[PDB]
Amino acid sequence: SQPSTANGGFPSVVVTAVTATTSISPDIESTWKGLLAGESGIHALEDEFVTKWDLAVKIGGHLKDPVDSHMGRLDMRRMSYVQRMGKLLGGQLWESAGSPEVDPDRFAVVVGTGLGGAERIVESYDLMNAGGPRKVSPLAVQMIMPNGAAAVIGLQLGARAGVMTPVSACSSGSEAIAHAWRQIVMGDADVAVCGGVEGPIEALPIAAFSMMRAMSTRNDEPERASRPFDKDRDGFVFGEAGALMLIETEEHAKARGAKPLARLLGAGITSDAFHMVAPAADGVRAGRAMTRSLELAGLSPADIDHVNAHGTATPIGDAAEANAIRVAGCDQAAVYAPKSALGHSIGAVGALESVLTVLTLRDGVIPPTLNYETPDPEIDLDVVAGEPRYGDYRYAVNNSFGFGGHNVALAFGRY
Amino acid sequence: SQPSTANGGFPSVVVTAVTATTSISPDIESTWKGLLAGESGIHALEDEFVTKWDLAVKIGGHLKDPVDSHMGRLDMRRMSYVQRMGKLLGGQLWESAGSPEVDPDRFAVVVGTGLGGAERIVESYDLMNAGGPRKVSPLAVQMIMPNGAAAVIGLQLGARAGVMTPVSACSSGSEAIAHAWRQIVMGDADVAVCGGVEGPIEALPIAAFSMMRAMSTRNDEPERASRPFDKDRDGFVFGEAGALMLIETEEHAKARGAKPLARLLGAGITSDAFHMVAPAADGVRAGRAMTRSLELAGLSPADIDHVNAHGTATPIGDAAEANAIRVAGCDQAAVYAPKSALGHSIGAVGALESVLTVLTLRDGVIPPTLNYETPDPEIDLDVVAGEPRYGDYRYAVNNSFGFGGHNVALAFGRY
Ligand SMILES: C=C/C(C)=C\[C@@]1(C)SC(=O)C(C(C)=O)=C1O
Ligand SMILES: C=C/C(C)=C\[C@@]1(C)SC(=O)C(C(C)=O)=C1O
Ligand SMILES: [K+]
Ligand SMILES: [K+]
Repeated sequence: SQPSTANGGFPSVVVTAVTATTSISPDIESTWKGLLAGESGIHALEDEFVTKWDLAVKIGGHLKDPVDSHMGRLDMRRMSYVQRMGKLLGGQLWESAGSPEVDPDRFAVVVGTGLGGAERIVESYDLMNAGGPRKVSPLAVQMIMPNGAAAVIGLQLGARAGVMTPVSACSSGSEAIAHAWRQIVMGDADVAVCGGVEGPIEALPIAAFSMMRAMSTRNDEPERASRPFDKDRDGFVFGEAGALMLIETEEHAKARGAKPLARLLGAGITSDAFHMVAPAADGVRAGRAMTRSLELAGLSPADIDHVNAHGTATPIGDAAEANAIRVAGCDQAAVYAPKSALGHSIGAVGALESVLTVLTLRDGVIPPTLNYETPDPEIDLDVVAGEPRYGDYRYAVNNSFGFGGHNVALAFGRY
Repeated sequence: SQPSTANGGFPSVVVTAVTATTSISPDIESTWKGLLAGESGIHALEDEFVTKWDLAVKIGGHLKDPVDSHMGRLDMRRMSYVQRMGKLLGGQLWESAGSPEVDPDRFAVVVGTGLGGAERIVESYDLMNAGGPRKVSPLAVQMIMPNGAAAVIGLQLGARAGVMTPVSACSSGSEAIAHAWRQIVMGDADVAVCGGVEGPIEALPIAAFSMMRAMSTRNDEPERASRPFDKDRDGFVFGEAGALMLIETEEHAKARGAKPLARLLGAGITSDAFHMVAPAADGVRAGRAMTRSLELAGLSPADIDHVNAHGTATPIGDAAEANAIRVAGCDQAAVYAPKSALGHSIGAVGALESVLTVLTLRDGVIPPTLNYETPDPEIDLDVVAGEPRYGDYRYAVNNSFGFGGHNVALAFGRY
């Protein structure tokens, strides 16, 4: 028999703590209460660099509580922003998990980003123009690196069973959590800290994605811009975030008296080999990843109650995902596109949305997909809209796809 | 029983093709013949930016055959350098594997880098200063990304079972190959293309590593600078490279009539949680990764004949590795530090050195570690030096460690 979670071939893995900072709240429990009240993180961009560059996009959500508010001049000298966000979230996640003393040699860290410390390279380059190679920080390598954040958290928490950084543009945060899962079921660790961090809303990425025609420009009503699955959607809206979760074996969780929030049952990674930035319209490979996660969970499509959609709000993006969900045999599920309230955060967002899936399972509730007012004839999904939807959600799949054609599906269970 | 390669718990995985470009040759078979004749890739740096910045480091090895010699104005417009190197090596690796038609849905790509397309971000930033957000390429995202190269190869070769990019500074190229291995033994793929690419010798990384005191400055004799394990070593020397290998199940290899070069038996990833850039002196976690690879191979330390050392040539770097190899129970093995001839290449080097391990097993030979003239009292390793050493090499472990304290060991068998 092929090994699976449900058949006992893989060990039971549970999520036992979660932390996130978003454009609604620095607290995750508060982000959840806000979503269920239909708040939006997205507003008009105040940043003077909008009128400076005369940008087509004039909306997005900054974190409600800026990372650097929790950062002194020391932290500022040795870390990139994404490292700074890493330290913050690590610190908080441990604190919430009752600050346990684990075995360092059974402890992994997996954290993705879209980009890592890119601000720091202009910085090191400008310093060297001004005053030479000696004006460049010894420190620079380890701010500079894309494994920077994972390194910082691993060091800070004392993780000795591997510190990994997968990168896959928009799905990095889910991929991280998949690999942490792989790392645990393969015997390599008993506990893992996983997720994604990502930097703030800057001019350049706005310009780059704008030029793709990927970005909403409904500037007249910022909260109404992000319309995943809606007939009238016009692209994605940026929304700052970072999210980590603590996953451990059920044995281990039971052993230290920690009530699980949910179970992580399986994970599927596949790729499109279609196009450098656009998803395969047929949605076959993305659907395949949904299947893989079920194969490994030990589940059939009939068990999936809820799908936390990637839902970026682009015309082709959502059409593709819709096809994928059919292909996976999952269109009879209640769908949520959190990106309609929280926007899109590249490396972090997959992780944040995995946190949301877990909360959905714990609380038996799906927040409304905001701005869902006209069903797309071509989509035909059961998209949760209007108010929150309470329901008997036993199993859920979190989708995460990213430019390059990268597909990550995480299958989760109610505990 | 815990699953292992040797006990049949994991499927037999073989390396069936290899390709690399290095500072000795664009051909790998030629790099191998050159090493065994004790050639060095390292020379005086001709690049005018040395006298410009008055750099302490005036040596390193550029590729013998510049990637962009194989690149036209199209390729130059849509890809970062690391993507360009990716396309080249992918193209060649397939060609050598007899250009087989595989099942796209059983086919993965795992390729690490240290940095990815960093040149491109100054480029996009400078273009936007000159002429606005509209002067920024739609294309920019997918040059910019650190998954850029893996994406390009996956697309070019048609890999539909995942395209992954691990980053862990200096060990990315080995980590990639570990995960490709994990991807295959876990049922997710039957064949995988894996390795690492990395950009050329630039001013900034020279400055950053110089400021660490990590870099040799034996400028008077460029070929004699890189002295891994030698009493007189003074740091690492840069040496450009990129390397991929094709790994598949033995079943699959047999099925298409492809003679294997070697077997990939297992892989161990662990982390130091010691320091942001320096390795743990005790070498316990690095040694642990060596052990993990043997646990999964189904081997004992007594089976390891050859260790392809990370051997960067830094005082603390090598001392640490020496401790790790004792800890793993492997100090009775013949050791090779290819970095003494080929230098260090951050994201690529782990992959190149894994290619070298495979060739060592196929050809029953270890090239001489160059510049090994005075054994360090504190090291006590059997370092191959002087001429090549022919021997009965049944199993070998390739070590790869990187800043952040990342440890990757790959265990390989003779076929
Ligand atoms: C396989 C999926 C690919 C290549 C792209 C997606 C759907 S993911 C994403 O985040 C996004 C946008 C527009 O941001 C996409 O258009
Ligand atoms: C766990 C290993 C760490 C943190 C560092 C090493 C030994 S790896 C490497 O490539 C290197 C140098 C100086 O380049 C190191 O000093
Ligand atoms: K999602
Ligand atoms: K090595």
